[PDB]
Amino acid sequence: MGFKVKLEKRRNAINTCLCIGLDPDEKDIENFMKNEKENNYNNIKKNLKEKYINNVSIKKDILLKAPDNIIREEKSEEFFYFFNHFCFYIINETNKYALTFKMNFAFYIPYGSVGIDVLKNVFDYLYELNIPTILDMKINDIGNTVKNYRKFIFEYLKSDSCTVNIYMGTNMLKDICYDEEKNKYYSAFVLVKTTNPDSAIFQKNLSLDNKQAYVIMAQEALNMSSYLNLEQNNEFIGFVVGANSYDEMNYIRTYFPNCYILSPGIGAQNGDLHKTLTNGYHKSYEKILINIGRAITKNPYPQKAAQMYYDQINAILK
Amino acid sequence: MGFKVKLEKRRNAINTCLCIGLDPDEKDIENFMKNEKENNYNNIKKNLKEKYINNVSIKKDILLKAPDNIIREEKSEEFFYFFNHFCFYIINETNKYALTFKMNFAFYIPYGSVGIDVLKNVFDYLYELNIPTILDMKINDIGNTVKNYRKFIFEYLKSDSCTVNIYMGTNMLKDICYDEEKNKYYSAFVLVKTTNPDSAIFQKNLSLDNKQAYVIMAQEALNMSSYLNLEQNNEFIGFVVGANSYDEMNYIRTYFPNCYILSPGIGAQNGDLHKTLTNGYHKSYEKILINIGRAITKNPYPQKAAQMYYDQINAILK
Ligand SMILES: COc1ccc(C(=O)CCC(=O)O)c(O)c1
Ligand SMILES: COc1ccc(C(=O)CCC(=O)O)c(O)c1
Repeated sequence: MGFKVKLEKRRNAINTCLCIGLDPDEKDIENFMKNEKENNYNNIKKNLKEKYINNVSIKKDILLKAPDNIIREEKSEEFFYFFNHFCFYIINETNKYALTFKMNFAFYIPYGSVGIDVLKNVFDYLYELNIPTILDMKINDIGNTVKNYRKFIFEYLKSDSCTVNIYMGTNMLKDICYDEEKNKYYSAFVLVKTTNPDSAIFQKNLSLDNKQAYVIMAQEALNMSSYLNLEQNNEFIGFVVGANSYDEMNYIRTYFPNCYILSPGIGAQNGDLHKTLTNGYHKSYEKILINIGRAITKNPYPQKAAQMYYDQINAILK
Repeated sequence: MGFKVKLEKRRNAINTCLCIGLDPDEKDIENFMKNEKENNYNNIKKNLKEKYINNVSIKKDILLKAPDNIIREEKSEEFFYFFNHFCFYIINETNKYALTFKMNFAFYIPYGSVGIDVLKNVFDYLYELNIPTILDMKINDIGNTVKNYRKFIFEYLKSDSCTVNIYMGTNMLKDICYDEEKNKYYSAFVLVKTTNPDSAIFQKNLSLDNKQAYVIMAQEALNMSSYLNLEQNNEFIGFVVGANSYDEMNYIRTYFPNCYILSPGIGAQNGDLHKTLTNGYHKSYEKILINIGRAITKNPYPQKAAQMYYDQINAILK
């Protein structure tokens, strides 16, 4: 059922709000392939034995084959196989620490269709482990058009949420968060403050009445969720606020109690995790997701790294 | 070469600024297939005679497969077949009238990888035709992440340009419009004024120094075009300005002569073409692109709809 119900009952099960990012780059794949080839396909063998690997839908005939795919012909299909197995490897090594997983679309698109097949299988894999999902795609377009992203994200990947950029207009969120022909509803996180070093330039130097753009936008987003029947239908519109923007985090949390927040920036940006950004927030702590990607995924022991953050988080939660 | 120079050359060769939108939805593909499954594969037989379809890189064998279906092997590939053949038919029927084709990424993703194969084949076919290309994808993210879009768009599809949403910042363009490790420069059109009903909330009501958002945004974009050194390299950052934004079109062509503007909104939105759009913001006219999508591709006779619009735009260019 609904995502609000999926976040609470999950954080009940595992007691954190760590969100693990899975953004594999060319180097992550090329390197997992090297290690696997020089270690008799170790983690792939692990992968290939996990229970719910059968629940993926794209190219099972190649994915679930044992690795005599080196040059037992099947040359062309190598990249597919290791890209996907790498993703499986990180999910398997870390899912016991993660409330949600956030996959950023841009990492899956630059080789063409092969990465979309990987992104599809990764989303099936998470679905079946019934683990909350986010696609970080910052979608934005006109309505007839944006419904294509909705078909992509919630029907095909079957994702539980997505990031959206609302600069074109708050109205786009109507053909993102609701399908009428289906009568289904869906959740989203709108960009409020992002972690890029020049983000102030528009989300701050721009204002409507001595209010900064991010507040207006935040205010706009949350009035659109109220306008749709999402809270009621167990879905939400929430906010992306970067981990390095502390003042703004304390602003949003007080002047918007009960909102869902998704917070990127800890690790490869770091700054202070235990500033007014994780703390200041509490009950139903699924409402403040701390995204960590590369500090886990580029760590030689992703399991270790995941626990490290799961415990730091599970300490500051007091 | 470089995009400006490609733009100039075609503009002399064909005397227009018509940009044709290639956004095929599901009704388009099914309808294309039924008419052909009726009219004896008339238009597909014509695609099969075209020089460049022998150059396409994904599923040549399928795509070139005997005009009919002869109800053989593939049912797996029927949707791919008729999607790609619909796009080739539009291009074939309309290309002599187009200064540029714009493809909207959204229409090519919601079926998973199959439509990314189509889109790839469509950019390959356009590349071989040497016809100016825009991917309308409205990309945005942080720098490390956004290089993946630049890869997809400029290396993988070999597009000439794309649409970008700069709301997060201007810094992202260093990683879109510029590739240092290849020392390549690429062109883009940033969102300035968009055609969705509520497009003013942020675009017009936000401000700094009594200037509206879309004026700072357009200014700052151009400040990065100068920082990146893109003109010197025959490339640019330009502006998306909705056809129905009469006043603002006038304003930007006034305060930023020589800028490159992309204008969508004619046909499947109202109102018309002269009405200020093309004359508000006239120049040396590859700099004012008039995008027309559905009113060409959803018309029974696309070549004729193309011609008719091409006639209108030329007439208006005095
Ligand atoms: C889930 O994907 C991510 C995304 C970002 C980070 C950072 O910490 C870097 C953020 C910045 O440098 O602005 C990460 O570790 C994983
Ligand atoms: C790119 O080709 C297109 C695609 C879609 C439309 C619309 O349906 C309305 C556009 C709007 O409301 O701004 C169009 O006029 C042209």
